[PDB]
Amino acid sequence: KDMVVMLLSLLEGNVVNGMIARQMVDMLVESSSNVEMILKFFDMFLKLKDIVGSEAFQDYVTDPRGLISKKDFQKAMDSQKQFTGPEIQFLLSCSEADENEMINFEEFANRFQEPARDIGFNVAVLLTNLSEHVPHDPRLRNFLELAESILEYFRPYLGRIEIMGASRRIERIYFEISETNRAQWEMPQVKESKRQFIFDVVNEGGEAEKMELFVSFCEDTIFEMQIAAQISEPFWGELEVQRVKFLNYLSRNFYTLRFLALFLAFAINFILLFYKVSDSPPNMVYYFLEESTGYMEPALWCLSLLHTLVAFLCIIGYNCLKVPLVIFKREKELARKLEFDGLYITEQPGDDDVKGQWDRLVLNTPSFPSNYWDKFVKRKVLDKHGDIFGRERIAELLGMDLASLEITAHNERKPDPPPGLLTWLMSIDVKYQIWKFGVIFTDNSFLYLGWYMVMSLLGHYNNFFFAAHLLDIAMGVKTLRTILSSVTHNGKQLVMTVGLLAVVVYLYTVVAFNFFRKFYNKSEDEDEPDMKCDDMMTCYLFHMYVGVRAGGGIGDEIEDPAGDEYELYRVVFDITFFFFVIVILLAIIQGLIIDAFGELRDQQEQVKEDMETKCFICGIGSDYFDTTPHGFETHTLEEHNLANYMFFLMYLINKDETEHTGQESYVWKMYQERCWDFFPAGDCFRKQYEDQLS
Amino acid sequence: MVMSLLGHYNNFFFAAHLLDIAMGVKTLRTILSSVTHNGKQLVMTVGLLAVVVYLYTVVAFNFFRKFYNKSEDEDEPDMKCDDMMTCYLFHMYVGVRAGGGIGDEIEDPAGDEYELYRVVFDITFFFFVIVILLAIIQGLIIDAFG
Amino acid sequence: GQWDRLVLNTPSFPSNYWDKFVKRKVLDKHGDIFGRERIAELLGMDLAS
Amino acid sequence: ELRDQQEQVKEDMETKCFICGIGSDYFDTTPHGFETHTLEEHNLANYM
Ligand SMILES: Nc1ncnc2c1ncn2[C@@H]1O[C@H](COP(=O)(O)OP(=O)(O)OP(=O)(O)O)[C@@H](O)[C@H]1O
Ligand SMILES: Nc1ncnc2c1ncn2[C@@H]1O[C@H](COP(=O)(O)OP(=O)(O)OP(=O)(O)O)[C@@H](O)[C@H]1O
Ligand SMILES: O=C(O)c1cnc2[nH]c(=O)[nH]c(=O)c2c1
Ligand SMILES: [Ca+2]
Ligand SMILES: [Zn+2]
Ligand SMILES: [Zn+2]
Repeated sequence: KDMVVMLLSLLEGNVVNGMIARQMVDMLVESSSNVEMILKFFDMFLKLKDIVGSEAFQDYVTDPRGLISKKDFQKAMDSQKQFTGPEIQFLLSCSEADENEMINFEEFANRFQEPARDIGFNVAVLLTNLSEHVPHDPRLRNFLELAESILEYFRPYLGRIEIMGASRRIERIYFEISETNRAQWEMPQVKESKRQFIFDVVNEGGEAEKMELFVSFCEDTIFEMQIAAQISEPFWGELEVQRVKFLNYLSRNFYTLRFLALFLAFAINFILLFYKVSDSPPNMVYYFLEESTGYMEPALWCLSLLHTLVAFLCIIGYNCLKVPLVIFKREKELARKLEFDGLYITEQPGDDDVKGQWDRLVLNTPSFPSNYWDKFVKRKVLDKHGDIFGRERIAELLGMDLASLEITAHNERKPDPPPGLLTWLMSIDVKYQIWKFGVIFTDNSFLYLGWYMVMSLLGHYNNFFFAAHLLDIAMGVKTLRTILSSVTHNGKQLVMTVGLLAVVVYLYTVVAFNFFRKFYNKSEDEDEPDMKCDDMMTCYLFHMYVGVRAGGGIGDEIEDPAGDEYELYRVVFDITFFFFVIVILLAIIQGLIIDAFGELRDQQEQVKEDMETKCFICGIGSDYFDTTPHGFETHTLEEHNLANYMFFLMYLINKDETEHTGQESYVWKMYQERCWDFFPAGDCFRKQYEDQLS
Repeated sequence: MVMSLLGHYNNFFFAAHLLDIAMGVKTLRTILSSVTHNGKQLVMTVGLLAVVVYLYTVVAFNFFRKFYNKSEDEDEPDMKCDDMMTCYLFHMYVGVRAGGGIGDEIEDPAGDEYELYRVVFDITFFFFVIVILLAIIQGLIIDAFG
Repeated sequence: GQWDRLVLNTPSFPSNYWDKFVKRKVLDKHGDIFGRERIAELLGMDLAS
Repeated sequence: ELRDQQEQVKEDMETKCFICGIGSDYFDTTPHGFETHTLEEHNLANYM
């Protein structure tokens, strides 16, 4: 593996048909027999593992212990036909035959897979790199054919990305992808967050800003993966372990709890449909359920209790699941503003931003960099902006003692923590806790869950308050959420046009009050008349209430003006009212809402179309790649996969800096400098090397 | 064929065969396919309309019961919101169909202590249900066709 | 796919479609790594026929 | 149509330089290329 790493290092910064790569191919050709022997070793052992996994082999073996005779083992593989006779003999030699000549295929298979994984992966990487950099050579293709099974086995782990290389030339980078990393990426909530992020950037992000947003999303996804790993599960102490198990179970089942709460609200409301009111008990009216069985009243009581309990459990699960992500994002953005921009040092917003003002409390606190990974951001901020405000000013701003960092740098001291409730009591930092509670209470999802719980308690007070929980299914479904968001998408225009409608109706009311008072009587009886325009407020309310709702306008409601001296002015008044208010303004308000709905749906479709048409990383359209069949599909799947970019970032984080290669170190330095020039921008490996490839 | 045999049983069952000309013509086939082109959205928005009408029914049942009498005769009254199921059916049946909303059907609240809340209730019903949600369902069908 | 399982055993499966030798081609393709007899019983062929 | 005219005017300003008429895409090859071109190289405020 070390030798192959040296060869790969020789291949760093190599162009297509490079002289280094050609010498490597010639050297492989000179040692072709030994290379084939190595590849045969790897492929035979991989095939042996798949065969001990194979049903035909399991049928061949008849021992209850699973031990197979050398003769039976031989006939089993020759039944599989993947191995030739000398290969079978060599496998028999490799297997440690006991005195009965019995063979344990499980240990015979897993004995060599673990040691050979690293070297096999490196060999696959080297062969892939050589094949892509020297595409025309037939000897390389032969070597690839022999290593076909190894390449197939390591394909899901082999990650490739292209970076904007150091030499101002596009380079392709090969790296390992962990099985755990891929498994966490395949998680449905991670996929949902990825979809949300993609929609947000493609809708309202510029290309230059989009790399920074993408890197921030990668960091948030890494933290979310850590949260998921922690919450996943394979006398103060026993109480504590039970409590953490309970919290983890709540966090894992948070969406299930939400759905159960929705179902409980539906059942409660269905029960409520049977409610009826009668003056007689089951001059004050009595509310009681009307059912023959009589089970429904206790059923409703238990259902309400269980619904409130489930709402409380949902709040706890949300605190254990999403609040860490919220705090992580806020701490990360605060740290970056503190260090790269010197926000509270240089900028010093004088109540410019409410979030910025709130963030002032946490800077002094010792526990500020807790949730976010960098615990040295305070020290970095000090080293950056100390000189031109002074060490002591930055120290008092960030709540550091200056001698503490020096003594920690000089040596490490470990204090023992007492396992006491009080010892945990002054362990708390009230300023950080207050800032965290403010951040949580400013969160829309937490506020929604709190309103849900409050409405559940109010439902315990009066059962009909449980009807408000039926609104949750609206925000649960994307179409209904878009419907709700449509009314606020054009909210300013809606408010202004409603105001204009009110103004025009007020003018019509003024005209009616001055002249057309007689027609506004709404009482048929001569003895008792009721007048709408005898009072200006009454007539204004009458107009806004009945005229706007009426299809023909106010003239439908008020009395016919036939045979009156004001008849022509009155018909003009009615017709103009019906034209301006019923037709134009109501149509405009309806149009605002409906066009908001349609515009949001078109935004969804446009985001999907843009993803299908352009590569998200390099920005080149699908048409250029599509000249080669499935060209865009391959480009997005292997060459420029954003999942591969995230995997590369995680791999860089886990890997040791001393172990970083040249390209890895270069990308790591750009990443810590927050410079995104390494991302390919309008350029591709196949675009840069198109002539040499062709 | 089954409908033809049922038409032999009763002649009016032959009326169902008139639907065949619809699927025969491309324009009518597109009209039929439009209602299913956005079927999931249609079902969800109809459910949301039912939910909002149910909330309005709950409010009316709790407070505005008196206005819901639909009998002019003093001796024999009939009540829609005396029972929650009855008032829900009354809403979904008459309020949605009415152009002005439920307030057109129910009795005028003039000179009542609940008059302002009731006019707010009627106006919001007419805005949310008659205008927005019905317009959205119509839009789903028509935009599917187009 | 579940419904199509019944027709594989039947002798008349390739009737309507033109290739009457698709069973034999499937056997020659995937016999070795399941065995001749397994593909034969799957497609309802006698091997000697 | 009037509202679409407003949006189209805004979009045209975002897409093309007001002085030279070259689209944003040519400048955008260099990062923030159009922003720099409109801010220093071809600022109509600078022309005034
Ligand atoms: N750089 C990129 N990396 C990955 N995917 C990209 C990139 N640029 C564009 N895409 C598009 O992103 C899409 C995401 O694929 P995915 O399968 O996860 O999506 P989906 O919403 O499940 O639908 P579908 O399977 O129809 O694409 C791909 O279809 C691809 O065309
Ligand atoms: N030659 C040009 N000179 C200046 N601005 C130009 C030119 N060509 C196009 N523009 C565009 O004019 C816009 C005017 O910028 P300004 O900040 O004044 O506008 P705004 O209406 O406040 O909105 P915004 O800040 O979102 O651009 C710029 O965003 C720029 O893209
Ligand atoms: O929390 C972690 O595992 C973690 C540790 N260190 C990190 N370093 C870095 O530069 N970026 C990260 O995203 C990161 C994450
Ligand atoms: Ca090194
Ligand atoms: Zn690309
Ligand atoms: Zn210009």
